Amino acid sequence: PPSGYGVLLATHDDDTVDVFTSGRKMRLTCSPNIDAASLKKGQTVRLNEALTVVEAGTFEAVGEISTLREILADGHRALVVGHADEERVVWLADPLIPRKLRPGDSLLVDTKAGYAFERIPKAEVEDLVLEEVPDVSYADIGGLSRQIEQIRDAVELPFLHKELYREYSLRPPKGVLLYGPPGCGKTLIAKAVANSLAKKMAKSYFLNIKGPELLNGETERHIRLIFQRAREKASEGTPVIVFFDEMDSIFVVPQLLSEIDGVEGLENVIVIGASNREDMIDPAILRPGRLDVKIKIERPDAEAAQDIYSKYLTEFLPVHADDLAEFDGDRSACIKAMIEKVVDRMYAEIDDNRFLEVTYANGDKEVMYFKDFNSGAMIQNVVDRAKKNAIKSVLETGQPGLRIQHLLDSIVDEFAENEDLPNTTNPDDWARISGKKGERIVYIRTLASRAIDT
Amino acid sequence: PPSGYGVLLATHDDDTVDVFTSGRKMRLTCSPNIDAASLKKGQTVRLNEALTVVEAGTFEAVGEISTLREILADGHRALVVGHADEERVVWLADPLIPRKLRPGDSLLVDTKAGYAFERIPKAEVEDLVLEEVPDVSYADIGGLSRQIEQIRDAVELPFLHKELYREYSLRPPKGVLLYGPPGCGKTLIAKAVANSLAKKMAKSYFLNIKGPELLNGETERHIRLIFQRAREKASEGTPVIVFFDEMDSIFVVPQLLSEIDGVEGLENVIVIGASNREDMIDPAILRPGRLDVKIKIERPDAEAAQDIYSKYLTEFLPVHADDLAEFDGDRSACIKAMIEKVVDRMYAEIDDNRFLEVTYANGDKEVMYFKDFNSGAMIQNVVDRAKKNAIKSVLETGQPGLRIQHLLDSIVDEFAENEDLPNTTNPDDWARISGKKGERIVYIRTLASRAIDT
Amino acid sequence: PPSGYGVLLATHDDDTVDVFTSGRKMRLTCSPNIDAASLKKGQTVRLNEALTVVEAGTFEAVGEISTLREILADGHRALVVGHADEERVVWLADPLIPRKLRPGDSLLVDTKAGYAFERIPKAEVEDLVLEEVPDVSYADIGGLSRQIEQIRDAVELPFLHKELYREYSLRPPKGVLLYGPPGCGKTLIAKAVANSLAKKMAKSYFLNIKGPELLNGETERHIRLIFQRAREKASEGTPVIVFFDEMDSIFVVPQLLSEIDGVEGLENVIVIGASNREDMIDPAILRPGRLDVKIKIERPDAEAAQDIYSKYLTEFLPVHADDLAEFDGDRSACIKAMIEKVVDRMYAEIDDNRFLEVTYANGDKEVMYFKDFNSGAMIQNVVDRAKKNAIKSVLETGQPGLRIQHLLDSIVDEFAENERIVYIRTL
Amino acid sequence: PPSGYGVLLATHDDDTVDVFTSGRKMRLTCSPNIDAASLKKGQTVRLNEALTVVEAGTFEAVGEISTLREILADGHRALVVGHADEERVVWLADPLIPRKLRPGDSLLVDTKAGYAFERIPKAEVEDLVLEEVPDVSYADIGGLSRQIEQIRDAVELPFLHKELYREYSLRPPKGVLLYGPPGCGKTLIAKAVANSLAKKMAKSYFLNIKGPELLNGETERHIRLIFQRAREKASEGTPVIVFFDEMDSIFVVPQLLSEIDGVEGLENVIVIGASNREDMIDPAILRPGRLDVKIKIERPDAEAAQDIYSKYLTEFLPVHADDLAEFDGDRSACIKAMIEKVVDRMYAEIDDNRFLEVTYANGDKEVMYFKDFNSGAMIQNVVDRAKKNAIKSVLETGQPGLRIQHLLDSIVDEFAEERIVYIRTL
Amino acid sequence: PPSGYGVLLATHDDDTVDVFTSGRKMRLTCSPNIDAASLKKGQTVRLNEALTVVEAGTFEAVGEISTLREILADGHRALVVGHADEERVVWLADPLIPRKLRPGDSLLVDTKAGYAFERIPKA
Amino acid sequence: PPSGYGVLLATHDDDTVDVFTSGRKMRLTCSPNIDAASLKKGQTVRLNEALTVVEAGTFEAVGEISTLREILADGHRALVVGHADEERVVWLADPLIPRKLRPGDSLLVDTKAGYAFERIPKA
Ligand SMILES: Nc1ncnc2c1ncn2[C@@H]1O[C@H](COP(=O)(O)OP(=O)(O)O)[C@@H](O)[C@H]1O
Ligand SMILES: [Mg+2]
Ligand SMILES: [Mg+2]
Ligand SMILES: [Mg+2]
Repeated sequence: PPSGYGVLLATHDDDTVDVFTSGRKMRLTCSPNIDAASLKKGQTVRLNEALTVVEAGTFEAVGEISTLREILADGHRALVVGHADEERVVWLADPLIPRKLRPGDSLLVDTKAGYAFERIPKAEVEDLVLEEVPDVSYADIGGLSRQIEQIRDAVELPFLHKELYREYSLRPPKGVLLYGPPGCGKTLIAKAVANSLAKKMAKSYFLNIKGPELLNGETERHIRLIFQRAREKASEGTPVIVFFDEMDSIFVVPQLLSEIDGVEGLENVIVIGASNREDMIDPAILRPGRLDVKIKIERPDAEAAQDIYSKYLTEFLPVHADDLAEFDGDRSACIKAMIEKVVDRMYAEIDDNRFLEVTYANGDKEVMYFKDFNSGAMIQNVVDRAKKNAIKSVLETGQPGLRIQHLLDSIVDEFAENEDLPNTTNPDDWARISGKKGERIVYIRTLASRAIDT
Repeated sequence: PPSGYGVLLATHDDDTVDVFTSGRKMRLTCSPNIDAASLKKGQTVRLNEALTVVEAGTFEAVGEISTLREILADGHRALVVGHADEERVVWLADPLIPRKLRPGDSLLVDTKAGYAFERIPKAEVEDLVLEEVPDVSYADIGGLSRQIEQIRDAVELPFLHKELYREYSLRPPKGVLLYGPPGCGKTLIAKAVANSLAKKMAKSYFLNIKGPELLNGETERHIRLIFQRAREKASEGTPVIVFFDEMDSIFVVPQLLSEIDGVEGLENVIVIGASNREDMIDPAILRPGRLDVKIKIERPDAEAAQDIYSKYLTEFLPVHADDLAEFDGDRSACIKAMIEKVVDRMYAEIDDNRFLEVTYANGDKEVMYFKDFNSGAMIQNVVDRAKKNAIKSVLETGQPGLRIQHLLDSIVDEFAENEDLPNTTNPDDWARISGKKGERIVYIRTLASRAIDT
Repeated sequence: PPSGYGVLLATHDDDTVDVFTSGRKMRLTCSPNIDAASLKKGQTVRLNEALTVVEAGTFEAVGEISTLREILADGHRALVVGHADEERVVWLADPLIPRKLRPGDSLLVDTKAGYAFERIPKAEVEDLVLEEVPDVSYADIGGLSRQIEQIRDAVELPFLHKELYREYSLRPPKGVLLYGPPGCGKTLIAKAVANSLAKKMAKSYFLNIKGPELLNGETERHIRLIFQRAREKASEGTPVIVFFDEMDSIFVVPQLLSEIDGVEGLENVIVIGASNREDMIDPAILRPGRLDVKIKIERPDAEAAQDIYSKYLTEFLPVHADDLAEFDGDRSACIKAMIEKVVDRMYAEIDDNRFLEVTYANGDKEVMYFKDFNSGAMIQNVVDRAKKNAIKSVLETGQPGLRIQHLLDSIVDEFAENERIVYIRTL
Repeated sequence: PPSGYGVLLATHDDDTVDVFTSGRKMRLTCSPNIDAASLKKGQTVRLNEALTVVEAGTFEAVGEISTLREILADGHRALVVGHADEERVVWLADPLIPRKLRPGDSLLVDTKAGYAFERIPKAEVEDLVLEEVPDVSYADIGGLSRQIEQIRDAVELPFLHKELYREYSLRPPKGVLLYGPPGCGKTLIAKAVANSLAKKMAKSYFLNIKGPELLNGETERHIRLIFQRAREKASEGTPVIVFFDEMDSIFVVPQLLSEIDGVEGLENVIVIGASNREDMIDPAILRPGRLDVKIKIERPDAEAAQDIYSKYLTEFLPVHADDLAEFDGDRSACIKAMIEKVVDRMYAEIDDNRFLEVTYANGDKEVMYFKDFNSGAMIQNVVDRAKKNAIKSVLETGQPGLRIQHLLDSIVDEFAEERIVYIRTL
Repeated sequence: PPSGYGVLLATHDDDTVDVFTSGRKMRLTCSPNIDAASLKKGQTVRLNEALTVVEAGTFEAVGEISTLREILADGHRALVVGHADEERVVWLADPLIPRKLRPGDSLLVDTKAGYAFERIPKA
Repeated sequence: PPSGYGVLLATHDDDTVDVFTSGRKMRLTCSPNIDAASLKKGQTVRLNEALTVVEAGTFEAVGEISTLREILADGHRALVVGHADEERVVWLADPLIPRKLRPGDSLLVDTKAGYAFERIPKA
């Protein structure tokens, strides 16, 4: 009735079994009751006090853990390492020779028995593969009609009209790379095309990635995971977009290059780029075939000014009754007039708006203005400061609403705030302003005035 | 009788029990007096010299203890990390399978048997970095009304008018960052505004953190516990304020952005920074949604120096009757004239007050007075030193009161000991001086004379 | 009967041998059935209840594994280092004493037995060199009539007619240099010739090397891997073709020169290199055996433009319903006539088509036109932008069929995206 | 008759107890003569080949030591932590359940049977905290008047005039740090200021400490004990001085910072630091609030060196008969003349006075003299060696006194005993 | 007559002795020749298959080396530390309980029986 | 024929040899043919079921290599440091007790038997 246990290590044609038990690898004459085939390399076996097996059973469920490094060329042996970087070679259990082995996983081993019994799974859930539901639509974007229609043609049409591309044998673009001065709104349309796709379903899926998010193991882990998740979410027949913001994190590139060249195995996914620096990106990405379509986003002009302001300056916000009486209580007409006035003033070439003095290679001097270095984020800050001044005035004085003078003060103030604040210069802006004359620059200063690093 | 002791692993239909005993596994037969199902999995049991179970008792209460990492799929196995990162998989205990299992706990185990027995409770002391009564008030800072109003706009206004922002659809900024040369008042403005808003409850918190102690239970876990405490205290509905003094500890920056974006949903939490250096801060922090307003604290000018002197030389200190007779019983005007005299000598552009000579790369030179290298801490260090000189004058003469000559000597002294101290300097000083002159600096000379590195 | 196992130490002439078992070393006799000399030093053996060796077996295949630090001068012992900085002197197995012993190997060791068993080597398996199949032959190559047959003579002919070259005793040009403006089919002709050789074994090793791939130790080990792989690939005698891309980044030079000189002596190796910037090409790479044929690829003329446009404008694409009546259902005639019209539009020397004005030292403002600055990539941009405009048109009107006016508008839209010369200014 | 040994585990009502023996746990019935109540959980017991408890015994006095981490709610188990952080849960011996068990204590435990056996007192002589009455006055210190006045202002003026500082709202400093070249009277200035403040009481303490003593039981315990003793000795209101000579050895630092920040509330405490390397000190210590006042003591100049030589040579100097005639035998002026001539000689820019050479990184070579490498300790050494060599000479000749060349010989031997690219001594 | 070895731990006046051998400490009878005073505390002793101490010799001279931490108040047991930071309380040899014992010394120890032998000199 | 192995530590005038075997230390009688004076110390020797020394074998050639720290003045004791900073005193070898050894050399020792065997040359 009492009985010990052992683990099989080898078998012979003579129906004799090698068993590890009592810390010793003995050879045993198996009982004729059981067969010679159901015995498994790594199978626990009962033993009698006469030291003879009477049963072949299950596999060990508890023991030392290790990480698999290599499967030996023979195929029956695995080279693994332990807790304190102790490394050993073991054999494999029959279940190991319910998923197949992937070198780099974890195994359950008994070092004294020298046998691995089970691939033990360790899983960590990553939030990067989690999709994102975009929030802002094209009604929140202004002064980008040409570029928004370009992105419409280059992104939403292939998903909506795959069959038209098929019958015309036109390969849809695979990589779109936006570029523009910082604060123009690249991210806005980049994450609003996903809303456009979601609304254009007569199930869109977006997955955002940030450079600082993937600038920290190392970063190359998540690229394969996100690409595979996109491949899975695309093979089901649904549109999907992977978005890479701030390509400046890239120049590692070659793995991404290989993956994007393999992306041609898929036909309903586009990687969308975005950057403030065209130069700093690795040009191999920009080579046609991987990232083909380029779209420039421009600093808003005078026309785009009132258009983008109207987006922030809705009729919802309170306005002082004097302004309403100025146009007989017509909110639309009065707000249109005031936004026209403020965009004219901010785009006017008054002495306050004087920003930059250029020192060309031939010494040509021009007094530039903030109206030439404007951006969307500047408009956001301006309207925010206008609202803050208006609410302070309402609190202190009592009358509610908004007035033009608030914006007039905010616009003249905010230039000083952003003067010391960074992103006030860009090499592309210098190149664009110098293209008219064709002369380099070595001296830059503002016009309150501060120097610039050139 | 001489009886052994083992631990049960699992039962069997044949009324046979697997038991770990003598350091190895065996299979035995229980007594007919006991029921096999009555045995509990992973329970101690006694034996007889005939190797037969007679009865079983409670679970072993001592032995090894490991750290719970995860619970396996079927629930009868757990994966636990050892003392020296010695990971092993073990079975569970029947009482362990109300007070359920939670990953991250500890388990009483025996390595050889591989059977957990208990989950001991452990306690951790709270970090005690909590609210402090804000001692400094607005009336204790001089010559910063611009920054006073800026911080009040950014922090004080929102909670007083929570619904007013929703009236104008203004998203309140959360990250308010301070900076400026050392010894200017940044550490005090945060406490002052906390005191103001607390007094504005006619029921508010504050969480000071300094740079050193977060270089010293793990730093990431420390920040995590600070942030969860802040969020759960803000959940009460009252406004709360967080304050990372000396963000030069932050550049493991990554996690911090994650918690800031998490608390972005919260409506009553603020992140407030402080630093003498803007460069060493991680630029990823300086983006909208994260730290928004880059309020700059500047070395006080002549008027602000007069104010901050007036914040110390109050009319409630012993004033010498000699100068008092010059003003006929009015201590206020006497100490006022004291203040103008001392500030005039302090900011005087005389040869004594020459501090630095700035030699630029072009070769030009610029003599610098202490007025441009002043600070807010030096005013403390000179007023208190003058008071100490008054004490020693009283000791050596017996005449009480304070005289102008004390501060007159104190100014030249404070310049004397700090002649070897570049603590008044900051990279922004060189940058702004080069911008003002238009030439990059190459050499530094003070007027003893020293050449601090360029 | 039940029995254990032991590990041999060293034999003795008295029908006995030292053997380690049960955690200690004994001296045991062996059965007369076996010969002690036949037993290998370190061969695992079986025992008995009487504690006597019965027969041999196989060497233990599992245990600890250690980095062989060095081999002792005795020729049968060696010092190895364990995982925990432990250093042990151990014996050596008979198979270990023909892949010789070198420092840094990984050896199988049992600490109790103190015996090395087997040198498990690391498997440095990499795919920095791979075989890739061609995509399209010259059948889709447009406007390169005279640029393909000489390539066929250069590389395709020598393998098929080796006897003629043996009679001539003439070495085929192992390298042909390709250069010109970007987007002129430099890779396309290489792919075409690779496909043609892949259709002429009625068995083709093609290797592609990229400049970024070279930029991936330093470049020496990489390029050595590619060149040696080419060596064993050409060893079999199967025709081998190698390609190199945009060598402007290259020319280190001497190591590449030595490698290509070494591979020059090989018989059936052919390598073709192409690069855009001919001017910055080092003449040293042009030495005999290397690339000696320099073929200039230039911007297409009217007929080459016709051919290349017809290559992408196959009759399998829809044609405007209204314009079908003009050609009476002849879709091919409509397509070719419209291609003629569009090619004339690009090649029209009108104010619209002006590209660049350059003032030389002689005061001439030579007006450049897109007909002088056309390329295959530019043509592809033309055709696919026109096709996208046609898709938008049919979407907004519901009438299928590619219309010429869409191509005409594409022509104007597409051109806003891309004596010694002294002044340059685009028009 | 031979008998083994085991460890008791628990007790049972049926004349049976569990025993750990030979590495395994068993259940055994004790001999009837012994009583179960007598046996204590964890008491070593005597076994036999019959496997029966025959009589009780002592408790184990060997094994491993593990630091207690927590005491469980069961009142019989304490989660202990091993040598290399191998925590275990063990029973507690009855003598451990008078003195009480506390977190952080050291216990004697056996990993084999998991039973704690006793606590271990980890103590020391604790004589480092023994305050020393100062024995050096300001008169023994010379050439440091600039430092004398300011250290006087820093230290005793707040103590003697706490109220006077009070009506001026001036918060007195807490930390005073001293720094300079080695052997510059730092310990002397500390002892002297202690003596001065001791005289100005009409029960102070000078807890003089040395650095390398702290590296030796654990440093944290010493730095805590000294400061609790300072707190209890300052609770009376008498002035207390806490002095850490050679502070450079430290940089634990965070414990010291937290402790001084906590204890600054007490108004009659002053900390004094001395070191040879300002840079090697952790910056947080020098932050205002902790170390308010900083003082530099530099190498003496010619006047200060003359003062020091006057300190070591009073009017009681035995002089040679040769020197008696020239100065009319007036020692009060003869010693002054000798000091003047020696300070003129040693400070002279002789090639024999070269000590170090400096090669600036901009191609400039400059040589340093003896004067920039003169310290009070070096003056002490040269004066003492001149005196002993004068004694040797007058014993080997017969005519007693002191001669000028003796110290000139003493000068050379003791002295013999932009960026910079290369340095050399000469 | 084969014979093993053991190490003394404590003595008893009942003609019996406490000796650690074969990885276990046990009480054994004593041969008539030896005496409690004759046997030396913490000394190697010859054993027998009959499990009885017969001959006590000189102290064994090789083993581990542990740097002494401190000497506990009782004076019979001292705290020493090991190479891997382990610390153990061990009994002292009679020569260690003349050249005095001070903290900071290296002692020859046999941690199996927790007995220190002598203060090894260092160069 | 089935015979064991042991290592010879010390000799006795009583014509009995100290030997370590089976994870312990015992002293045993030798075969009458061999003589203790002829029996040089240190050589591993063959045993029997009767636990009697039968023949004097050769030296050890496989063990643990460790850098010597110091040779003690008495000459038969050597302090040596192992892999994990462990420091222990061991005996010496017949060749070691004529080639010249230096501190810091690599000596082949076996920890339990505490006997050094030979200095392995370095590269
Ligand atoms: N004869 C041709 N027929 C079709 N397409 C061509 C032809 N010549 C050039 N092209 C186009 O120009 C591009 C040439 O690419 P490649 O051969 O790699 O040279 P490059 O690197 O200079 O662009 C291809 O994308 C192809 O579409
Ligand atoms: Mg953006
Ligand atoms: Mg501050
Ligand atoms: Mg090409």
